[PDB]
Amino acid sequence: TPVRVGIVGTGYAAQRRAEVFRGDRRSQLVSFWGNSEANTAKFADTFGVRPQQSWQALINDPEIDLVLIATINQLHGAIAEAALQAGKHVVLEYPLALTYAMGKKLQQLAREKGKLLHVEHIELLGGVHQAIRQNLGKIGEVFYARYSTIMGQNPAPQRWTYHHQQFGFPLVAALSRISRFTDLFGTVQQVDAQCRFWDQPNPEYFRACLATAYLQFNNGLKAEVIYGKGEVFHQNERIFTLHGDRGTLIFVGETGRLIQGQTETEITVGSRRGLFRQDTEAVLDYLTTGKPLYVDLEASLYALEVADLCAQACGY
Ligand SMILES: NC(=O)c1ccc[n+]([C@@H]2O[C@H](COP(=O)([O-])OP(=O)(O)OC[C@H]3O[C@@H](n4cnc5c(N)ncnc54)[C@H](OP(=O)(O)O)[C@@H]3O)[C@@H](O)[C@H]2O)c1
Ligand SMILES: C=CC1=C(C)/C(=C/c2[nH]c(/C=C3N=C(/C=C4\NC(=O)C(C)=C4C=C)C(C)=C\3CCC(=O)O)c(CCC(=O)O)c2C)NC1=O
Ligand SMILES: C=CC1=C(C)/C(=C/c2[nH]c(/C=C3N=C(/C=C4\NC(=O)C(C)=C4C=C)C(C)=C\3CCC(=O)O)c(CCC(=O)O)c2C)NC1=O
Repeated sequence: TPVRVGIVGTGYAAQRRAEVFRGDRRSQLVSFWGNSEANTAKFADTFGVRPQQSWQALINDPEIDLVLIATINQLHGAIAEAALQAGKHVVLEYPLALTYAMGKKLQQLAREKGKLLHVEHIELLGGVHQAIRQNLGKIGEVFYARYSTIMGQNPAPQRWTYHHQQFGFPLVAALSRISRFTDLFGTVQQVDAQCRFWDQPNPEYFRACLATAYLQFNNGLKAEVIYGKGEVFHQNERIFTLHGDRGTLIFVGETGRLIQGQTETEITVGSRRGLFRQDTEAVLDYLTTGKPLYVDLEASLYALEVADLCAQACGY
């Protein structure tokens, strides 16, 4: 300490990190690596840091102790691996990797190098998920559950989140959909999935995708995971429904209600706080005082495992 940080990426997540790292006594933002020249210059000017020429040069820099990986999904695996070999602590924005196999390597590698390997999961710090668990008890045995997120976007940009290789399998990239269910109900017994893309004229990109996963949990629960975004969607949704034999929990965006006997009581849901700030501090609290992190790497790797299985169910 101060934990000297190099940041890989200059996007939204990378900026929230820079803000907290800088403003936090225990940490020192040292370097960063980006992509486009404009945003590498914006990031450098905004935060007072100079950019490495390559991410390889960033992770080998002896004057950083921790690599923060907030770049495109496709690069998570190789960069996390190179940084662990180079003896750095590695914090990643999810997904850990684009395949379950690669994530297992990183876990094993980080173990045998004695370095922190943490995957951020801000969906587990949000109002919806905390309210779901504040209230899970009073709806009995959850037998039927669905989480639909539909993000219509017309036109679809030819940015990295619509690129097959850089984004990866959509349910691997949108790991927070499955992660929620595994955090609440544990091991999945059975996996069925379908994915369908609408290509761009340049088919490296897609203008839309619909990914559906049908999960059967060991404890009897049936769960539906619906992820869709792009040009063919005309109605947005962010709906989490949980049917128990004692009641129903429904969360529509950030509003929640408990439903018992065909009647509903409103549920208070927490503010859209700096979830990135919570995570950053959780990392700095763990590295200094040993306070356990709010999510385990094991749980993150398990979410990827279920998601990787969804990618096999789709032939992908
Ligand atoms: N709330 C969140 O945003 C959120 C939450 C959870 C996890 N994550 C994880 O965030 C990582 C960062 O995502 P984001 O949401 O911050 O996206 P973003 O704002 O688009 O930032 C991505 C960074 O992408 C770099 N980049 C883009 N294309 C690249 C390429 N082809 N090769 C190398 N670098 C490239 C961007 O380049 P330019 O300089 O060209 O912009 C910039 O440096 C992903 O794992 C994302 O899923 C994000
Ligand atoms: C408007 C553009 C916008 C972009 C480009 C964006 C990127 C983005 N947001 C994500 C999750 C998330 N993104 C946010 C919040 C934000 N993220 C933001 O970029 C911004 C500006 C906010 C909020 C003002 C949250 C809370 C999650 C967690 C979602 C969850 O709980 O599942 C993810 C991870 C993959 C996924 O779950 O789909 C990405 C790539 N989010 C956006 O809202
Ligand atoms: C042009 C606006 C706008 C867009 C394009 C948008 C889309 C959007 N919201 C996302 C996550 C998210 N973004 C937010 C929240 C916000 N997001 C915000 O832009 C703001 C101000 C909040 C404020 C709370 C949330 C809650 C998610 C949750 C996960 C989801 O809905 O998929 C993602 C995930 C990553 C991806 O696959 O690209 C996208 C595209 N939301 C938008 O509001």
